[PDB]
Amino acid sequence: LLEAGVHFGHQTRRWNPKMKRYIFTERNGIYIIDLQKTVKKVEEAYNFTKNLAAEGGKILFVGTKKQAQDSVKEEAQRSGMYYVNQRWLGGTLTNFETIQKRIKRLKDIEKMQEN
RNA sequence: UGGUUGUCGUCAGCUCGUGUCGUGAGAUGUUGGGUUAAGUCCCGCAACGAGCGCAACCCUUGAUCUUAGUUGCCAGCAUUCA
Repeated sequence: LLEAGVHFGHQTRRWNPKMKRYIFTERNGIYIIDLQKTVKKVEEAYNFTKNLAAEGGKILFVGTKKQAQDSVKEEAQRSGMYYVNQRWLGGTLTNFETIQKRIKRLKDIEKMQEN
């Protein structure tokens, strides 16, 4: 079922054998995904992500491509969660506390320029 | 041995935290592009920072404003060997 989408999906010769369970093959040389194996997977993603945003860890939305910038930004500012619109800084999660320091610095200085 | 100095060298380096990579020694930052007197600064980056250095503040000289005119100065006021 094509619900709304446009994705046949991507790549030429550089492709991964671990997606043999998901794709088809066009005579173009660019691969077309079996969308019947797409609708059910986004359905389970939909359900489990409803459960996760029902429990209360917020959600990270991270997109670090020129296509991904305005999309992930506007979508997370629509949903209220935590986005990445530019580079993904090395160690936001495993190095979490020194990023909390630098974001508190940003909070101090953006309060400082008006208060 | 303390303390105090030379020298590399006023060279621009030397490190650390947390993270990640590596079996480990180590790596990373600190590399790359431009830039600088400068690891100076920017941009990209598995890194984000920080410290000692670099620079700046400090002293002098270069100029002008205010205060302050004696022992310093003599512009217009006359006398003076001055």
